[PDB]
Amino acid sequence: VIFTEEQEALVVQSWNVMKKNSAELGLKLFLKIFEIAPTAKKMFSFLEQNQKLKGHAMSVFVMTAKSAAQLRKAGKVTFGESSLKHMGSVHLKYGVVDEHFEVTRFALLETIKEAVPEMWSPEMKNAWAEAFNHLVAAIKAEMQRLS
Amino acid sequence: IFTEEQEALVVQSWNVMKKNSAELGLKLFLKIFEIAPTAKKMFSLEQNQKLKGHAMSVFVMTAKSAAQLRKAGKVTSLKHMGSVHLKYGVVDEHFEVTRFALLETIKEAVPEMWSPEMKNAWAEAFNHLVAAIKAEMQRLST
Ligand code: HEM
Ligand code: HEM
Repeated sequence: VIFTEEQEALVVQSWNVMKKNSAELGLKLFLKIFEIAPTAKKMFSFLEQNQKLKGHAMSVFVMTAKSAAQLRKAGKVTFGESSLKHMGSVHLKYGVVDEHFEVTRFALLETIKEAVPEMWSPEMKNAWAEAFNHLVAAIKAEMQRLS
Repeated sequence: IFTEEQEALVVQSWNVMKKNSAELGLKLFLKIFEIAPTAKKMFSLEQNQKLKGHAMSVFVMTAKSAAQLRKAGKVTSLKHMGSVHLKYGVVDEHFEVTRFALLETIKEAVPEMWSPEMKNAWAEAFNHLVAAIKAEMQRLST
């Protein structure tokens, strides 16, 4: 797929600003997830500032920004050895459905809009959205590859 | 149990929203399909649609619940509600996304009045209504 250099810079530069507040931005991300769909808590076996709840939210942030660089360099999302199968196996094992990915995307954009209020743009969201969509498509491709 | 103070919060706020109920229905499903676009697959062009009339039902049946929960203590068609939602696979995630979008339409849309008790009033009225729908949804083989 095609991913312009401006879309890459929008994600990289905005993530460079959010790197220091990534911990607090992780808790707020899951606060909106658990506010929109509280049943999402059941998939996580882990009091209110839970470290693996932030560490998972950390991953959603950092892997999405890393995805934007791959979409510009090669045009696809590439995972490493024993990593693509792990992503698919875990999300499949806990029954992550499309609604969970799409609520997380909505909450992610809401956490990127309230973090940097003066960087966001109708072009900024599409950069983070496509980077998040291609990342989910790769996770879902390995989940649907258990034939 | 549903206190009289919680009833007044819903009844009075809905009286203001009665005139804008039509547009408030489209706004409810616009946020639903924005948060979880896969919800469209459960339904069947979509400018003005019967999805607004369906969203009308979500609005009007929730307001009816607040009056019923205060008058009698229960939500009072029920067999049809459970049967339809069961056949299309409406899960808990769908009910709570609709609740979030509903509350965003009751506090952030055109009704500009809000309170820590106002949201909880519509939330409990929506929960007891959904609990009754879900009680009839568990009328499957298990
Ligand atoms: C682009 C989106 C996502 C990415 C990049 C991502 C990434 C990850 C990573 C790195 C792990 C850790 C695996 C391990 O440590 O073995 C994980 C586990 C997990 N993820 Fe995701 N995830 C995403 C979306 C989601 C969504 C939407 C849900 C559901 C709300 C979800 C639920 C889980 C669960 C339940 C686990 C396992 C936690 C545990 O082992 O206790 N993930 N994910
Ligand atoms: C929360 C997520 C919900 C989803 C995803 C959902 C979905 C659906 C779907 C797909 C139908 C079938 C429509 C048709 O085939 O014509 C339906 C029917 C209906 N829904 Fe819901 N529903 C939800 C909640 C509610 C709530 C809270 C109410 C109000 C109490 C409600 C009121 C109705 C009514 C009255 C019908 C009857 C339609 C008919 O008889 O043709 N729904 N719903």
